[PDB]
Amino acid sequence: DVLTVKPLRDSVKQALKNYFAQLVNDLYELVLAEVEQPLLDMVMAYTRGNQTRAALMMGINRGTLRKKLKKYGMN
Amino acid sequence: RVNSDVLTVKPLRDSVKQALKNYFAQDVNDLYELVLAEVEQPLLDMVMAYTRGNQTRAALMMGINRGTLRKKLKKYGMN
Repeated sequence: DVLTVKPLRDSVKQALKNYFAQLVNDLYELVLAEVEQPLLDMVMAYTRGNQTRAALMMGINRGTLRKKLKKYGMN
Repeated sequence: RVNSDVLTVKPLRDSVKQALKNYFAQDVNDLYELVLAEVEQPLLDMVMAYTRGNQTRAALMMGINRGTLRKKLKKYGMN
């Protein structure tokens, strides 16, 4: 509905199609990593690095936000 | 910097950024779930097609157990 570029899921679908053609046991994490890092980047940019505002926007507590940032080496 | 560059549509991450930029341009408190569902649905669809419906194969490719995959499919009425 709100995530378009048309909807995002179509870009994900096409990316997976190209990937499979180029062929694994970490596909979920592989995709999550490619989706979470940019999400964290954008939300942090939007709140100017304010973790509380970012967490609240995403609907997750600050602790989980910081865990994700750390996981991707963004701390 | 980034985990991988095998997902392209021109990295997939760029599409996510564009979708978000365009979203913000349009109060939010569920952005993570919004993005998670928009990405998990197509992933499960494509993985299941690749494994021709074999759930055990899909879970193994995805790196999760049978039950978790089961839970995800149900959530998106794909069960």
